[PDB]
Amino acid sequence: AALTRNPQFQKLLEWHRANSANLKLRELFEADPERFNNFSLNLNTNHGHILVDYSKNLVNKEVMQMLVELAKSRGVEAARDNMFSGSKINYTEDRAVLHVALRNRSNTPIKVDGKDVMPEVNRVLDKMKSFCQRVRSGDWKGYTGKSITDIINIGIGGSDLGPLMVTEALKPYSKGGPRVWFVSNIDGTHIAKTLASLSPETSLFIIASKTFTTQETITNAETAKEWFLEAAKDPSAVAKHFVALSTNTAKVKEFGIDPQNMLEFWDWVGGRYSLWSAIGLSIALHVGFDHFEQLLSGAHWMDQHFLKTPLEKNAPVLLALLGIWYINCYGCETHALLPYDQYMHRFAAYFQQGDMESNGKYITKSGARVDHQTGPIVWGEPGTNGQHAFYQLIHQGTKMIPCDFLIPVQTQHPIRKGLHHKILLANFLAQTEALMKGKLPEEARKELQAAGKSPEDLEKLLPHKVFEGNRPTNSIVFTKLTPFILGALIAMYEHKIFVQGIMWDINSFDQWGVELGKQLAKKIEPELEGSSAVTSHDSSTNGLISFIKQQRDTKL
Amino acid sequence: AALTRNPQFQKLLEWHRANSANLKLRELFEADPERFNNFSLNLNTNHGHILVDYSKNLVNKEVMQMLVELAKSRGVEAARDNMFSGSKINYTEDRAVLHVALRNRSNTPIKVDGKDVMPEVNRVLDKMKSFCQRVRSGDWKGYTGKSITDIINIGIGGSDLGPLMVTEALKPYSKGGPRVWFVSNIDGTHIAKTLASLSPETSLFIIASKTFTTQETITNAETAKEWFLEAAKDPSAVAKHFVALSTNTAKVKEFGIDPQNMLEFWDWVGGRYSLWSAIGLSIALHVGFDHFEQLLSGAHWMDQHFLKTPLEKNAPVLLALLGIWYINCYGCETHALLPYDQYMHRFAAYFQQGDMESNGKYITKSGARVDHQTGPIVWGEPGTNGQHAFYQLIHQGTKMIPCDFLIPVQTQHPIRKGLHHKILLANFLAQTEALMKGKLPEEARKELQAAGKSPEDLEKLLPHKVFEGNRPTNSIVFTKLTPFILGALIAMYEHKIFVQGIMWDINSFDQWGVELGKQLAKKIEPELEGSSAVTSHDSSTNGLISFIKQQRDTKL
Ligand SMILES: O=C[C@H](O)[C@H](O)COP(=O)(O)O
Ligand SMILES: O=C[C@H](O)[C@H](O)COP(=O)(O)O
Repeated sequence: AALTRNPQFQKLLEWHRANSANLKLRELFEADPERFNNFSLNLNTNHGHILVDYSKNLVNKEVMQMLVELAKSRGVEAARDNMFSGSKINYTEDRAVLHVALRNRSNTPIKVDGKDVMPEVNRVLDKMKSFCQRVRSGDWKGYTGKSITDIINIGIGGSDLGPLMVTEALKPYSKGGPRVWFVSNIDGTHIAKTLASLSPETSLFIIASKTFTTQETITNAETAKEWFLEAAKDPSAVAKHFVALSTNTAKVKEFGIDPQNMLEFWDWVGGRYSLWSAIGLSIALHVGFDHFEQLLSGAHWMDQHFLKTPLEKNAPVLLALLGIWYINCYGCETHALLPYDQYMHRFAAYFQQGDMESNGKYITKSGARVDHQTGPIVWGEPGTNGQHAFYQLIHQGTKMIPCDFLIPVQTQHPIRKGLHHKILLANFLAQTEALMKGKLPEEARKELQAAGKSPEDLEKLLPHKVFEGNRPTNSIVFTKLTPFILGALIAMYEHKIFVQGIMWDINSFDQWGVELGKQLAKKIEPELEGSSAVTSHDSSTNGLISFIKQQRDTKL
Repeated sequence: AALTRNPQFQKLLEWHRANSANLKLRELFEADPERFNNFSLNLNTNHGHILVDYSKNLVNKEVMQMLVELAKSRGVEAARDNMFSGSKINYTEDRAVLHVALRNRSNTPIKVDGKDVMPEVNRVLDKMKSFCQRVRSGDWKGYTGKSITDIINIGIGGSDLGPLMVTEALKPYSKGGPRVWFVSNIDGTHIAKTLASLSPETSLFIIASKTFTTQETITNAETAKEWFLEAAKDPSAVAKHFVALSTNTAKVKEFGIDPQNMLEFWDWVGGRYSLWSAIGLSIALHVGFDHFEQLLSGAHWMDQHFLKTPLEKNAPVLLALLGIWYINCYGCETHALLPYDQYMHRFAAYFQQGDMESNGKYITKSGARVDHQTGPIVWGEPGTNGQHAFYQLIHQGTKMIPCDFLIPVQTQHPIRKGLHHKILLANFLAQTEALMKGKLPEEARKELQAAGKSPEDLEKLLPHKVFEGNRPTNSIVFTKLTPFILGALIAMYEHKIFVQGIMWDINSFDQWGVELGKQLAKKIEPELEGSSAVTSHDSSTNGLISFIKQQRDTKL
């Protein structure tokens, strides 16, 4: 594998092995009054600042230098440039990787197969803008001549989680706009309980599918269409209530949606990077196209920062490099995303997909099997709730867990003269301080003495009260969570994932395990029909099928 | 540490060293046609069956024997009995651990300090039942004399996650119940967006807090009261709209709530084991007291299973042991919970707390630091969505991830003559089969041949399309997700967590690891007030505060 053969990597690993045990966050801060100043990036976007404070990490000057050298040696800059210029860097599928084109506000040419993609990107955006105005204004009427009150996105994975996470995060920008619903699971519960709350007269369905063949999405869409036509009784009416977002015109038409009711995107838009495209229509409908444009613009700002900034002060590069340090040198399996923001409640889940589906890989560009770790398990929940759920383990367990803490300085709801947000901010700050500093036995001993504990009780309790600390974090703080800033933040992590992928020499942009998934259920579906015993498979699969057949009729 | 000095553990470790490299799931099944039969438990509860299929695990007869022996030689049977008898096994806080008393439907006496706890458990349940009758009938009137339409639980962590997860899971059972809302984050967004949708005349607030001092909860509660008083004006009208669930009568009265409107619980009820107590009030209000009793009865059934069953066929014990095997022998940091059920969408998050806050520990009963792993990072999202996202990494990444796949045989919504559920089931079955089997080069090559790939294109793409498999799973299948069955499932994992805690020699029932964060936040809170620079901390904390002070009055 390319990474482990790399001399800069070997140097880094050897340094870690010899020196890492001597790195203590508490001592790093004591020894260097300028630590924050030298290990943070204050980015001015001209529409808010984003401070990336990486000073609470197990790094020093030489470590960062070695990490930056590794990024150079692994050709991060050239690979980045190739992505941006429309090179077919998704080599297993022979595709360009051009989510950056979707938000290319500068409109500079980006060519695929000799042709600039910008005119088609902008044409679709213009179409989205027109449609949103017609729907949000109440001009667009349902089959009984009523304005639309509910938008329902039907899609899964990349055709679901982006629009869901972003509409949740930008909820305060949705005043006046129609309600938005997300149906994704094949589990009939999802569509059933959604439809139960809706009228066919005032619901507009958005069928979101790159391929337009995904089993969950097409089945859900057919169920919705059946429900709709049971009420409307007019195939002509489907045009008023169904829109497709896809690359597959033939399958859209096959389903029963006319191409004029289709907004297209392209093969170089990966699902987990698709919210910027036509797939973002439910966002634009919910918050307005203006705010959707601001979202695109923030991503564009961050794209430019990524493209033009020297590696040593490049925000997504530094986040990627810190990740490499913890993954390939320390061996940390996971990375936690902990936004101190209720609107961001699905942010961690979004990048759980974006990161893991991208970098959960084991074959390189050369076809080699990796002999090192690739992508981490990404997880998290919003603060402060996590403090009362799993922070016990972060503080006092046996796992090293790099954490990104994120918060906006300004809240969307400054209730009680800002009291709630002051408390929220205090916790955000305290938790990373606590993770860094810990509490020494002698410090814990003094507290227990002042608590009036007898010598016997104190000695039994003491070790349980000790916090070993030295637990590293990033703190990412931004002026306010506006559409623009959110766009910038999502793009930042997209580029983090890119840099890690290039360094590991893997393809961040295919998903053969997801493709495998879509082939699997067809072989079992037919066996579930009828009362016949299944002996076809391994005994577990067989035994589970037998249990299912036995139990499906019993009346509880 | 007790575990590492245990000779049965050393034997297990050495077996793993010698034999685990050649342990292959495919081969285990091919060699043993009785595998499913001898590595699964079909539990008949008399109210549905629960099948715990652990056959797709990297274990054989000898491994399971060694694991059972380890449980025995670590004192699991005696420790369990001590829990059930009211022994003060929460040794750092000197408390009993008696969530099993809460759901003790048999009413067998359980003594703490010589007194049976059951009379008081039952008195509170009777009062809970009375509250439910009054609210659900419409007999409970708000300050203008109108029936309650909305219930709002205010609480965090143990006082939030349980009621939230269970009301979500049992949503079909909520016909005729009030709408239920959960406010938990201190983030003002949470209460603000909730209160915007409510009328003070028809809203009942439930302040859920064991201590009745938690900052987030008491602050949210006071904000709710302030909002109410703006409308109702009369401080005596508060008494019709506020109910408390707590152990602290004194603090409840101080807040202004009459004991008439209080439901009590006890110190031996851990927050993360509290949904079975008064804390479950919002569940019982939403789905009715009879369904809440069924939930308790299901847990009770599982309690009896755990108490009476020989270890080698004891469901929570076997789940615990498989976890010990993967954590302490294979070194797997994480454990994924993957319910193929939309109603169970908060199940993984619930046990993220239940597991991680219990077993994220590093000090043993002796006071020694563990020199082995304890609790795993728990995570997951419902199927089938995960198949389109992080399953990419489960299938093709560099991490070993034990997964529990869960599904009901019967769906709550058998739409399209069961079509959706058939597809869901087929995916559930096919994914664990594929995780075990993978896809061989000879299988992948035929697909590339059929696609018309050139010998050279085929050769380059081939390794990307091969799946190594050998990824172990549990399949947990149950007749239907009824209140009873849900109760049994939750209790099962509660007892799994208990067993692992005993084996690690840790206290599953305290949570000292949250203290430091709370201490440091109280110091920072007042520092945020005013324009003056803060220098009392490390430079990162100081610098973040400076950025917050600079950015909070920036107008975007
Ligand atoms: O990579 C995940 C995909 O986004 C998901 O399978 C949906 O695919 P689709 O957009 O083609 O329906
Ligand atoms: O373990 C977490 C606790 O349940 C949480 O902090 C809430 O505590 P409380 O019920 O005392 O408010």
